[PDB]
Amino acid sequence: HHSSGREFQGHMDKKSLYKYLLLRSTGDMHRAKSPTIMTRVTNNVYLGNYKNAMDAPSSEVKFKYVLNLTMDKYTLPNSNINIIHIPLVDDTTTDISKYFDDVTAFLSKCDQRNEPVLVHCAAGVNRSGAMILAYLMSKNKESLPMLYFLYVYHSMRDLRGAFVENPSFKRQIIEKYVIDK
Amino acid sequence: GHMDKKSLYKYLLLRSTGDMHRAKSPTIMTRVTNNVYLGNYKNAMDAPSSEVKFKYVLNLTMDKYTLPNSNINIIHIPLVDDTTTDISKYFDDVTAFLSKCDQRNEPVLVHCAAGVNRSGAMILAYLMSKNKESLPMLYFLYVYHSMRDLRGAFVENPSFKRQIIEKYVIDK
Amino acid sequence: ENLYFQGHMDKKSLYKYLLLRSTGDMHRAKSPTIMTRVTNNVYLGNYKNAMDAPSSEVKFKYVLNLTMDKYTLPNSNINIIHIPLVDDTTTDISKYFDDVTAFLSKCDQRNEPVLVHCAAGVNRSGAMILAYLMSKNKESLPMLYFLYVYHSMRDLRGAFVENPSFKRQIIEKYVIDKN
Amino acid sequence: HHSSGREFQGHMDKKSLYKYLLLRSTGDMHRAKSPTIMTRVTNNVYLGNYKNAMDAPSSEVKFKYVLNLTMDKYTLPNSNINIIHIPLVDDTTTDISKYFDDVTAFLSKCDQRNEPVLVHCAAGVNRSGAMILAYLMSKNKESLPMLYFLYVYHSMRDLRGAFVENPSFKRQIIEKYVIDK
Amino acid sequence: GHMDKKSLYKYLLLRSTGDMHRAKSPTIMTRVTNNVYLGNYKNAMDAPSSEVKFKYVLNLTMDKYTLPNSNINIIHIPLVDDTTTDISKYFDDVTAFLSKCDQRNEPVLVHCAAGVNRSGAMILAYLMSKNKESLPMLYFLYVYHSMRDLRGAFVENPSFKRQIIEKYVIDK
Amino acid sequence: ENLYFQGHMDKKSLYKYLLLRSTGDMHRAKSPTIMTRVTNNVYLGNYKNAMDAPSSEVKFKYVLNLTMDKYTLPNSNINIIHIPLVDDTTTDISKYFDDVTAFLSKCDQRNEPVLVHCAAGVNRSGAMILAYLMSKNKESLPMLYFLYVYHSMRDLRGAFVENPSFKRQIIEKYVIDKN
Amino acid sequence: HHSSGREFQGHMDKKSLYKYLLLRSTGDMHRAKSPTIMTRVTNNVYLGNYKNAMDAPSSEVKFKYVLNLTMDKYTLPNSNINIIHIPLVDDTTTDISKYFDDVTAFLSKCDQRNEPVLVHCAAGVNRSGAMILAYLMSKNKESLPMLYFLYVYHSMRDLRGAFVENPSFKRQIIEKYVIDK
Amino acid sequence: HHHHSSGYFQGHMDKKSLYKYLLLRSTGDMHRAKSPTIMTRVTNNVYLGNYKNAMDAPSSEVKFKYVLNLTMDKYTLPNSNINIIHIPLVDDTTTDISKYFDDVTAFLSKCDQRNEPVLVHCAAGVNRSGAMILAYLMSKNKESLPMLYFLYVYHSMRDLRGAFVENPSFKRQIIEKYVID
Amino acid sequence: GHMDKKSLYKYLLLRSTGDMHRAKSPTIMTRVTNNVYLGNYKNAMDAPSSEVKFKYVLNLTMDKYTLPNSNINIIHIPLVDDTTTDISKYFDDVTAFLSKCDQRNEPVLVHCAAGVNRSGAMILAYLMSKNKESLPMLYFLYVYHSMRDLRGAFVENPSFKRQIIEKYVIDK
Amino acid sequence: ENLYFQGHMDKKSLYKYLLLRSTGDMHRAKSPTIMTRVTNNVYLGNYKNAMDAPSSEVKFKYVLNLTMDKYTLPNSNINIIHIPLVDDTTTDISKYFDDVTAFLSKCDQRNEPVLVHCAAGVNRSGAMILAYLMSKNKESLPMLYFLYVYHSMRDLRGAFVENPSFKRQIIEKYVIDKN
Amino acid sequence: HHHHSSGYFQGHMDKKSLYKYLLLRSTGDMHRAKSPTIMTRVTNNVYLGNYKNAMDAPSSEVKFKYVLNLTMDKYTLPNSNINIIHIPLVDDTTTDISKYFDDVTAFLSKCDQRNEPVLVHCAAGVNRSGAMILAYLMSKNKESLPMLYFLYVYHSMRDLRGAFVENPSFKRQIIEKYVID
Repeated sequence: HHSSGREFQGHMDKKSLYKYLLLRSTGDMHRAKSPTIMTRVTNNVYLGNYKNAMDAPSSEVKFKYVLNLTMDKYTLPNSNINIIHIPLVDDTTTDISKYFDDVTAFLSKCDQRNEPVLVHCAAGVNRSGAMILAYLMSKNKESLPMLYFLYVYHSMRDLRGAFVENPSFKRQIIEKYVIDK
Repeated sequence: GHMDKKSLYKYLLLRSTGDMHRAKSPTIMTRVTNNVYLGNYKNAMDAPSSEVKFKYVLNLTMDKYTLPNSNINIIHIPLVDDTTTDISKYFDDVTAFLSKCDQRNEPVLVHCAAGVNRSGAMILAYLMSKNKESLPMLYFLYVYHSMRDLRGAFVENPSFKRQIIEKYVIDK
Repeated sequence: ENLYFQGHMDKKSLYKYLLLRSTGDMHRAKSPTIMTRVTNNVYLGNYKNAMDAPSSEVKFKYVLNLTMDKYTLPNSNINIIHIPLVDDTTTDISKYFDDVTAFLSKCDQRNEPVLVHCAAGVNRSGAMILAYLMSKNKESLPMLYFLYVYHSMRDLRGAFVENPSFKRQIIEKYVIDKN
Repeated sequence: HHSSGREFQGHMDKKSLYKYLLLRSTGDMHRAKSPTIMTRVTNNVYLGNYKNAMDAPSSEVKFKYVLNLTMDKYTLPNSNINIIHIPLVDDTTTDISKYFDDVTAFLSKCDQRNEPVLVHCAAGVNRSGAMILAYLMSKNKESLPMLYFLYVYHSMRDLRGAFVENPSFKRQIIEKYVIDK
Repeated sequence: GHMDKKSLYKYLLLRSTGDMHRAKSPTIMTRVTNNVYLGNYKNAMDAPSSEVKFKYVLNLTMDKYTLPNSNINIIHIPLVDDTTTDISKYFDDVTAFLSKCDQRNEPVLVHCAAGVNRSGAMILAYLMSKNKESLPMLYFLYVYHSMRDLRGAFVENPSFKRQIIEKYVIDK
Repeated sequence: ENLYFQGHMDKKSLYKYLLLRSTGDMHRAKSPTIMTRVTNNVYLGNYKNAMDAPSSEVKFKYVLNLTMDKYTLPNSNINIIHIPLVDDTTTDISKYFDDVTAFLSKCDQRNEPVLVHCAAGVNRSGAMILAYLMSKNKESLPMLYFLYVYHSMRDLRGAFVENPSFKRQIIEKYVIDKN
Repeated sequence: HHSSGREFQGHMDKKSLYKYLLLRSTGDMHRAKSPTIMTRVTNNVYLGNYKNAMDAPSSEVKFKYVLNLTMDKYTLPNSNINIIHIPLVDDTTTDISKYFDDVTAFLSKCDQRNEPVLVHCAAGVNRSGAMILAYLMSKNKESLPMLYFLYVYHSMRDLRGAFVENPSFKRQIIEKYVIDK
Repeated sequence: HHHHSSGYFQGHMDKKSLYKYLLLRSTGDMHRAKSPTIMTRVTNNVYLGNYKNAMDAPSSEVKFKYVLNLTMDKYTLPNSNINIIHIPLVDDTTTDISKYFDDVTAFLSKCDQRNEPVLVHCAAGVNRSGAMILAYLMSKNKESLPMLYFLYVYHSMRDLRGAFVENPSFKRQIIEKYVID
Repeated sequence: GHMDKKSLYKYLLLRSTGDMHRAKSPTIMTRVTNNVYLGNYKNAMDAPSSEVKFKYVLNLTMDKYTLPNSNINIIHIPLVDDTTTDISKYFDDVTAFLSKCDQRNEPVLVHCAAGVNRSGAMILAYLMSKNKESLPMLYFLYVYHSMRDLRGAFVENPSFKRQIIEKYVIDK
Repeated sequence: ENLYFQGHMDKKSLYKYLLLRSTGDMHRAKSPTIMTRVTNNVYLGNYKNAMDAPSSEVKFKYVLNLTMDKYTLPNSNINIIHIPLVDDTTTDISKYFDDVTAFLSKCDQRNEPVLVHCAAGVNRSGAMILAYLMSKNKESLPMLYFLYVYHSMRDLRGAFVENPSFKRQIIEKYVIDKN
Repeated sequence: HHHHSSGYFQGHMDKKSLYKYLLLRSTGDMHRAKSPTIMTRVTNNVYLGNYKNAMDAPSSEVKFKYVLNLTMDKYTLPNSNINIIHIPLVDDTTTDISKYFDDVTAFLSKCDQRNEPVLVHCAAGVNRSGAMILAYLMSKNKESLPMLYFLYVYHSMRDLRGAFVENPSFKRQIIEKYVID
């Protein structure tokens, strides 16, 4: 009886929610699959891949910003979209924690001002996923929000097919947003 | 289970978001409580000659067997390890039995073929039954993952986990 | 064994044996402990035998696991095949006969030792072994051979295919429909 | 949830026990099958067949006595085992009740002194079974111990495969140990 | 059931340790109570022309039928006679119905094909329901064996006996 | 009956009959009481007919019991065969067709009267009888024959294979796949 | 647990009765099938078809009356049965309500005097069914007896295979015996 | 695997599926009758319907030139061009309709050649109108043997509409005219 | 449901004695309550672009699907439409959910493939749950037939009707 | 599609594609919305596509409904075939393969457009379409063809026979047992 | 019926079972990735492992002469004879590893001839090390067609270890080098 959606939950059937989370949390998870379409995670913040960035100009959503987290700069030919390049490496040795506060603050601004922004990397899973996950966690105000983290993580992973599979990225999100804050 | 919170919560969270090792078959018996052991079919055959003086072995495979030279009492509950079989119908009787064994200090091996799914579920049910909290989600994840880390594989069968969750976490 | 001597060992001793054994003079089932070599390369055993396969003197190439539980043997270079079977009186096992006997047969052709087991090594694995033995027989209605193989094997191991549904299916497949 | 063993029961799951007994008692019993190995029924008293008697010398159990209930005397070549011959006929016309008090008293002595004794007949089912059954009943102290009789009977029959199938023997055990005492 | 104890207890004990006659198919109807009869399919067909004036026949075979010239009311509950079928789900309704028949003095034949297993179980359930003791094991064995001796065959199906035991002896 | 006259009795009366009977002008089911002789030696009846077989004028050699209940006939010298069948819309009965028709056929060859019955003598036994009748037909797509046999038989007995799943299986086996 | 019979019900298992009625009442009804034998609906009143009328002389029931509701007069050769002809048309335009009071009163008389009467039309379903249904309703005394109507209707239809399928006949019975009275 | 519409799919479709369907239909696996609601286009120009359908004919997408009224009552259609032929029939088992066949089928036949839409109706759209349509369909039969075609048409038409010449007398007359003849 | 009695009772009685139209597949969505709609699979696909602003769609087909550009939450309960499947096990959860939707004024489409059997049963269960009478037989027939007349086909599956009757009419 | 160019389009691009797609580089399942024309006359779609069939530009003669729900299309002159199938991992669908492919094949022979659908148009209908495509292949062990058809079709529709049991049955029927 | 170890069982085993397994594996019936724990003997002398495995190499039963370290960090092994070759690689989708293939496979090839045990590892033992081992295994391929061998090796290796060159860029490079080429 779980409600798969787009973007509350303190009112959906609790036994259903808990069963879902606990099953996902003990090894009952789908194999990773690449996302294809953008996901609107907030009123204004979208998560996507490289292809989604190429199609952004002709999207019904009137994007003002694109955060490019890949290593490669590109331009968008007939568009007034501002493309901001924050190049990141997708591996288990890089610190992304230093980016969190700046990126969530920016996205937060995009929502205040109702200016749609697409955050994407190449496959739309780790670099961009982590920024989006950071953003969602930043909005939470509890002291040890473990449930909320699991709920967001799994429900976002089921929706997209793959979501912050990078264990080092997940670790960093946990330290920043769940463990100590 | 009241340790260093931050480390614990970190471990659980990583474990719960997909950071799991590939299943390894256990070989040795694990002592889960004072009297209750978890093991595989070989552990069962080795029971009579073990330092531990078992009075009981609980066989969850589909096969009857005897241990002629021992004085062990064998209880047989043939269970199917698949995803459509109901095992919850046995939880109360098995946890009451295992609970009797711990009260009377009477050592008991619970086992199946590989000592992972049927026997593991019964062990998990047992540990969950000893918990008096109203919504023991952390304790469930904690027990589940620490057991899996200790043994190498533990209740890999999702249907079995679902049944435990239904009985012991989300009804309660 | 001594199936080669069917038509040929002492008939009075043999028929007294098959006939008493066939009219209700059978011993109470006893769990096996040791592997039995049924063929040049095919062995029948229980789950403990399976755990001990790596360090056995026989150089196993294959293990056929007929329990419901998957396992691995890390240190060994043994290949493990898993066919999870139910031991009850309703499941159909005959659908695996051809594939399994063909496979066991191939292990014999290539001299690649294989251990076939379930949990106790009586019913699921017993049935596959019985299927294999029967598939080697070429006669038309091999009643004598079936009775001999079943009872010898049961005397030797202590218990062998006690499941009546498994026996029925083996009879249907290998003794009653041939030519 | 019934615990099949070797040799208590006023503590095993009662509903399990009762269901088992009542099913066995209303016709749900295995066909008789010959025993093969000895059964240790007590700390010191074993039940076995002729073959078991032949192997007694080389058993890990250090037997002092063997009760031979067959019609035929035998010796055991390289052994100091005392073989006592009480020849009995296994049919429905012979009185074995006259043997009960003497045989249980002897076995009882064997247990007091920790001197293992094997009681056997040819197949290890009726003559020897009845003596063993008498012995077990003799240890019970209730006034009409019907449950205990059924429990011992069936659980011993399931263990061995066949146990006092001789209805005349059973009748005699009932009169002596259950009905009037 | 308060007779000569020693003889009774002797008979039960012999009966319970394997002294049973080979099953014979019954032919005639047995009156189990004041109004409740047990019988086979022929007894059912002969019901209308019987000295007894049945108002009801309870058909436990898998086949519908009618009795055109009679004024009997036929109730049909198709049951499977095998070892995996649940018949307990019908006990309460059937014993309540049979109980109504005895209160209103309204004769009723319960039958199946041979009048041994499905009909027999319902009769056994009925007799057990009238018993108010907490653990009626003796009464169960007594009824079971005396019925089998009277009819020649009675609830030979072990699964059916198991279900009766569970409902009426070991829960209670 | 009169299946020998299929191609040959009055067509106007026959087609009016089959056609009305086939478009919903059928009588309400009525339980049979008496045996019907369907063949030289094969009879269809209910459980009471079975109990009366020993003392019938026809010298029965066999009784085929298709109920779920075993019985014996002590005084008689009749042989009883028991195939316990379920009367529902899901069980497969087609797996027994060949064996049962072969057997009934043999009783006819050897003139050994046999009674086939279930409880009421409509569905389980009806289906086996219908299978047997159809197995005797040699034509390619014997629709006319099937309809005639079904309805005549139902008119004669009051009720005959009312189970639609049984009819379907008989159609599948004997009318639609032939040559 | 429903008791299919011949001709009470304020004592049969209520949950069984209700489940049956409600299922029949929401579209779970057998296809219509012709009746063959007469049905004794009362101590003395029978419902039948044309064939049943032809066999009435040789019936074990000693009929005094036959109500012929077909359009065709017939005689019964070697019989003292009084055949009363009330010809009716079986369609959706004919008023049968004018017949009700007279026909139930007559049948009622036949029961008082214990004189068996057979009411029949051609197929024994609509013309005769409606008269019988009227008769049964006339005996009921409640103010809005909807349950009783459904019970009689369905249980009579299941017994006979077809029973007042004519919707116009049913309508007329409803107005007279259930709606306003 | 059999296919349902109107509009031959017969000497064309899978024969096994066909025979299976017919044989099941013919040996009593038929739905209980339910009343038709919408019109059925039986042919290029010929439609089958009920009273309500007839009233709605002017408002239809179909440009009807004729409506064939088989009810007892003459009616007019307010302001519509449609020509309302009236041929009153009785829906019972005593009336000859066969005498109307040739004329009605010839008329229908004419409507199909000159492509002039026609609605054949009675009150409920089941018997009277159904019978004329069935006769029409048999009159057009030139490829397949009448017996099989009769069943095929009868059952597929009944499955489509819910009820179709349920009147056994009407079915008989059609059989005598088109199958026996 | 307190209208002109005689007309109502007449309609029910005719409806209940076999005067029913042949089933028609519905095409448009039906608003059953303030927030709860009933529909088919196309209605589901058209949900995002509908005047009604659904927050929820309850999919009772056996097929998962997504509605990418919408903000609708999809709940999937795969049900079998046959006569042996138990759907009662879902009644309480589904009616509690639908009840939540009506309390919070949150529009919800319940649908299956054709919008007749699985979705219809859930709707029927919902409407029955809002009724507080002890034996609501009239209300059951009334709702059943008026719905079927409105939609053209509604819970044609007799097993589904049986389960609703058991849950909501004859236990209660 | 472009199965005609199997042996023949650029191998480097093709094998990179099949090989990445076959070792776990597949996109997350996405529900289709539009019909896909798989053949001259055979279309694959979902339930909404079915409701829109009458007013489609393609002149459909048949619709094959594989959901559990019967429906009608009153205004249309389309013929509807209903095979209610379960979408789970235990039901057998292989028993319908021959009949359905034979039927789809016939629609192609006669140029009679047919739409095959279930609810979402992924699994039940997908499998029948996959069966049909595979039945057209004549090679001995058409692995390349199977992989190409499966992945192209899945890329084109967004999701295609995600049910692993359905895929298994298609593999068993059309790729592993041939000649 | 397919068989799992390491150590050809391919142009040898049941082909139907083989194709069935591969085809299922290839069309999405794959397990979610899980991290390897113990080493895998891929060949007579060549082993695949992770960091932890590398530290435990001195304490192993296997007498290792070489360990191939593909992590960014140089390390030493306290007092062990093993020669630690270091070739640092980045685990992402932008890095060329193909330029290392020939040298790494030639080195591995050398180790198998001179029977000198070797452990190829990276941090988690999945991508970098997996890719070199896969390349090695393709380099040795002389009997079966590369396409089928690639899949067979990929899936059986992944089933054994739990995860194996999950990096799509690394898989691509291997395909270009060993299958297309």
